[PDB]
Amino acid sequence: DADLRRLSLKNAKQLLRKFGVPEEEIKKLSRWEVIDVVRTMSTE
DNA sequence: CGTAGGCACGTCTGCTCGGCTCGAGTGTTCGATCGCGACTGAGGA
Repeated sequence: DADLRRLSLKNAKQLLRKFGVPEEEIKKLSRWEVIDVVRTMSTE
């Protein structure tokens, strides 16, 4: 979680692109929301 | 010769004691949120 916070908007965006997250969530460009989704995607 | 006064079982009576269940009552542990300070990207001076 702290590691995901360090990940920064640029690399978490690229990770959400890699997992196949839809472009709306990538688009909102909210780092805090993006990390919560990426943590959920990793948990899945 | 007869004829009424003492010995074994059977079943019930009653009290004592020990054990088992069971639920009320009380203390102990552990996840489930609440709040605080802080982390960390973010659009305007």
